[PDB]
Amino acid sequence: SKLLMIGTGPVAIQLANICYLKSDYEIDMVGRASTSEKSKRLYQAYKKEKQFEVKIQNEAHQHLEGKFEINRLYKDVKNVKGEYETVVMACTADAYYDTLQQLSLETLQSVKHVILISPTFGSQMIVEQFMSKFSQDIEVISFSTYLGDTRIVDKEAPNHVLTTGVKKKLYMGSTHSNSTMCQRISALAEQLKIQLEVVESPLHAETRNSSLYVHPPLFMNDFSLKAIFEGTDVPVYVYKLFPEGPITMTLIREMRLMWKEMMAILQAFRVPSVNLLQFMVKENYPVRPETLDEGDIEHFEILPDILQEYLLYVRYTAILIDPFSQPDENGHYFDFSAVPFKQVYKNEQDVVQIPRMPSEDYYRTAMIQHIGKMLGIKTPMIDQFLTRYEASCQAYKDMHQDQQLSSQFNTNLFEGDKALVTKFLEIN
Amino acid sequence: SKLLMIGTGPVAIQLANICYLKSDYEIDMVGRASTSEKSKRLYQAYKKEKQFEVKIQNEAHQHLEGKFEINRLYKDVKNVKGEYETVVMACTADAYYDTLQQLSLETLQSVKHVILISPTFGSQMIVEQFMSKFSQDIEVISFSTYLGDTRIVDKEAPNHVLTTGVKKKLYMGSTHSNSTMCQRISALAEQLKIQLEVVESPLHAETRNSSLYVHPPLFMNDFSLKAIFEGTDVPVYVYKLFPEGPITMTLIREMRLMWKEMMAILQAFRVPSVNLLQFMVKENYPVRPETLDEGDIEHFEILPDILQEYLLYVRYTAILIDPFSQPDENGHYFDFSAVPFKQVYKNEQDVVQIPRMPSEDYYRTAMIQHIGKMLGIKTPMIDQFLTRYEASCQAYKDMHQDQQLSSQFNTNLFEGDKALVTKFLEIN
Ligand SMILES: NC(=O)C1=CN([C@@H]2O[C@H](COP(=O)(O)OP(=O)(O)OC[C@H]3O[C@@H](n4cnc5c(N)ncnc54)[C@H](OP(=O)(O)O)[C@@H]3O)[C@@H](O)[C@H]2O)C=CC1
Ligand SMILES: NC(=O)C1=CN([C@@H]2O[C@H](COP(=O)(O)OP(=O)(O)OC[C@H]3O[C@@H](n4cnc5c(N)ncnc54)[C@H](OP(=O)(O)O)[C@@H]3O)[C@@H](O)[C@H]2O)C=CC1
Ligand SMILES: N[C@H](Cc1c[nH]c[nH+]1)C(=O)O
Ligand SMILES: N[C@H](Cc1c[nH]c[nH+]1)C(=O)O
Repeated sequence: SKLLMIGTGPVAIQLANICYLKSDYEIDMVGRASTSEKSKRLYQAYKKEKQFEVKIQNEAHQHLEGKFEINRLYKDVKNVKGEYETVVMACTADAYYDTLQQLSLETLQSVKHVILISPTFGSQMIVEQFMSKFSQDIEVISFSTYLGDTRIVDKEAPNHVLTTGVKKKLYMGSTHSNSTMCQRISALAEQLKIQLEVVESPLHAETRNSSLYVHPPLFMNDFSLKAIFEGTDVPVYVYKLFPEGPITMTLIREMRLMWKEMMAILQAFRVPSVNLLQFMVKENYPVRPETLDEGDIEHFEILPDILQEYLLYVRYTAILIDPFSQPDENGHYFDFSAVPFKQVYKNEQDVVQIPRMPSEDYYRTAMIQHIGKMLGIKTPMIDQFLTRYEASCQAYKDMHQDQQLSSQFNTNLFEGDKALVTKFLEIN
Repeated sequence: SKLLMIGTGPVAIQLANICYLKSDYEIDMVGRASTSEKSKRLYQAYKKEKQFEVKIQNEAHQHLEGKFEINRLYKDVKNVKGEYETVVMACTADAYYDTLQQLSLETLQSVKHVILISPTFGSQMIVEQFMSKFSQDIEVISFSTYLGDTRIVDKEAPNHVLTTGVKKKLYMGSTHSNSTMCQRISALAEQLKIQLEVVESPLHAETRNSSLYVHPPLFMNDFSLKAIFEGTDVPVYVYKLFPEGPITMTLIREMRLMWKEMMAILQAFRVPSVNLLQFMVKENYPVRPETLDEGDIEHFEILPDILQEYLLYVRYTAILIDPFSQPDENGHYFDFSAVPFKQVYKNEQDVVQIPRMPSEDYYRTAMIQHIGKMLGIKTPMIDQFLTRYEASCQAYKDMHQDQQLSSQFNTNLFEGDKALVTKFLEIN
């Protein structure tokens, strides 16, 4: 009956309101004031009001809203004490190891379920193999992604969050198929009117995230890396065609290549393949019927390479605008494409950070490359993504020796994570 | 030493200034007041000033500008009398037959050279076979297209015209290779600093026009035909992606198909094939080096079908903007794509006209289909273009029985033209 929610951002707050309203757990939340002025403001805001709040924008999302209190807000991970049956990881996947390893032995021994909200491919392996030293029968559950889009409207009230959208479909896998915990989650999803497909394993669920296949090619190319680390003369945009953004036949090829390296790896683990195009058009964002042939979408996996590339290119071109938005009087639709790149920035202690795009893709990609090695699968496209990213970080260090830089600029990170994946795969 | 310039629009006026300044010919120009309030205003404006004028916009085009008089402006074709060595056809190709056949026998017997400025594929055949009844050794010359872009800024002064652009490259073919007339034209081009490639025959030159291959698929599809004949709820645009315009994988396929039907026909006549992509990117409008692979461009003709289609699709997407224009401060480039469709319109006598796009493509396409039959080459894509266009004209007649309609709405036009092409091909 105790739950530990690791994270104090909007994801954590939204999940905590679901637990508060729909579970029997006492909820403790854990931030990190030590390492973060964002966590600190959140702690200060909660201390003052003694309430969090979730608002919604589309009334379709009733179930998710509410004001609530938790049992305890911990300032930092090291402060956690006692026993918790269930740990929810609502942080970034590149912190799961580093975070859990700050928990006490006593805490770590009490845990029966770890729930990964936004895992990468291999996260369940890391977390299972880590937590194995302390429980013998730890249940690990992975979602495909967080359930929607939540944010803070007002930075000075970060305990008030707004859920703007919910996903059409999530996937969930457990290390313990059809467990009590799976069934409760299923029953909860059905109340929140969120479609949830249960799959065979956590790894299966981790591969039904389109950002896996799409973000590395979009962000880890020289156009994007320049725009992130050096900037440009006029704004450029993530989803636009060259020269307005990175998209190009070269990029789409790299995406196909990466997707195929990935599909080799999944064949090794015996996980079904991902029809990328179908996934994008039937699950992410729709296009008009005239844009793509229903057969091409359905049979995408057996079509010739060049055709797969063409269809991917077309999908991206079809969403330069929102083709379902109301066009204005001159026939112009909403500019859906115009998402700027986040640049490296200085936090409030003058430390230079690399934004989540592409920091977290360096992580996802480094994990996939390390799993590729361990299985003897080749990964030459992944390799090149990593090399490019490492080259930009090295260029940044060389170019800005005055400046104080985060440890995201360092090599090589993730040794701990990689060692746990090595171990897990030796056993099986 | 007499030249007859058929046409009184901007093309005719620009060509006449070239003749006035750089030839020894006395120039007579022929309009058609009978059939046209545009011709009439032109005649009235010239009568009043007794000058035409060509201005230029880019000073790169010095050679072409000037004020001038001609020897005689004829109000109508039937009025022409006397002998002319050279006839320049500066009208639309769908009028060449109908126009020449209004000339007198005496006039028709004196003619040694006919020069086709904006011919379609087969125009030289029509004009050669027609004029054969009157001269035995008629020289016919075809250009690929008119030399640039000229227009009337001010409709009330249509004798004042502005040449805005000149083409990078023209092609010219003669029925009499390396004739005196070819060499004079070559020498004239070199003075106007216009690159002119002389080719083996007129038909060769008529096939180096990109509008041949591109306009029928762009305009003779159901999206475009609706927009032209019925209109739409918000403006749509010729060069935009669905739903903003017609461009789509379906369209590009039709373009490939048509281009291939055409390349079969040229193989019959032993004319070299047209590398469509190369032509578009090296001659029409450039793209950035990152957009297309130099090898794909060069080897376009031997690449697989799907790849040819992908590359065509990409070319069109790359020019949604002018990728060489100055982007503004938000990174937005000139909207090069936003060319509206011209709709059916009523002339000043309340007769409904079909605009040149697609009237003239119905002509070009009908000629190609008739040449296909005569050679036993199949043309199923062309056939469908014609069927669609005929269907829209029939729908318009059914839907607007109150309205007075032009003869562009009639079936079947061009019997005269087709009979001359039949004859020409029986002989060779
Ligand atoms: N719409 C959304 O909100 C979506 C979010 N996601 C993903 O879900 C995850 C959670 O995102 P969200 O709540 O929105 O944003 P946050 O960045 O606020 O969430 C991540 C949480 O984990 C914390 N964290 C990071 N490193 C550590 C560490 N070493 N120890 C303890 N805690 C740590 C963060 O702290 P701090 O507050 O100090 O930054 C934060 O509280 C992210 O991976 C995000 O990208 C995915 C899709 C949509
Ligand atoms: N930038 C440009 O100007 C370009 C033009 N072209 C093409 O070159 C050709 C000439 O165009 P342009 O001068 O610009 O425009 P116009 O429409 O003014 O030119 C066509 C000329 O031929 C005349 N004509 C049409 N039918 C007949 C007939 N039965 N008897 C006698 N004359 C006739 C027209 O008369 P009227 O004045 O009554 O309409 C006009 O004088 C067209 O095919 C055009 O599409 C091609 C590329 C670029
Ligand atoms: N909805 C994601 C991201 C996005 C594209 N354009 C704007 N945002 C997708 O590609 O389907
Ligand atoms: N310049 C022609 C026509 C054009 C395209 N976009 C605007 N105009 C071309 O396609 O190359």
